[PDB]
Amino acid sequence: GRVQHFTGYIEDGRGIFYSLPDMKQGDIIYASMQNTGGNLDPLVGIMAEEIDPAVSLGQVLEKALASENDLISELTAVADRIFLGWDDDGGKGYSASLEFTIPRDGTYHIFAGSTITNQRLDKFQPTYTTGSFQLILGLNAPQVISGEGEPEGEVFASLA
Repeated sequence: GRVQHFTGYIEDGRGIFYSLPDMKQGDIIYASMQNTGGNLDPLVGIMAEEIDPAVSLGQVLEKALASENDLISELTAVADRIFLGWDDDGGKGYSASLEFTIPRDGTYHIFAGSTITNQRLDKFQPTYTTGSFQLILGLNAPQVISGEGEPEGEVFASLA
């Protein structure tokens, strides 16, 4: 197992990308992203080539949404398209975790950002959240998704 820690801050819907160069088929990536301050509801994803979720998620934010069921439907359609694998905290966990088996050799990217949730009692008008997080990445290190984040072995990821 190789485990590696990152700290970041989410403002203005600017998610952060992390590069995973030279991943090999069959490697398993584990990621956990926890809120460490502010109202941040984490969204963690993995993709092959770096694409920007801000564009498609921005379009979800404009939609006329009447309920959490409508939001889950739109968000899922977008996220399933954008990411090879993803997880959010359902607007309740403040922690998001993912397990992903690398399908082919290559460079992958982890995205750490905010999901979309409703925070108002006066209407259902969801928005992004803001705050700090700790992102734990594991390469064949399953202890990451059991809450055992201790860093170990050589680095395999960096800020993209």
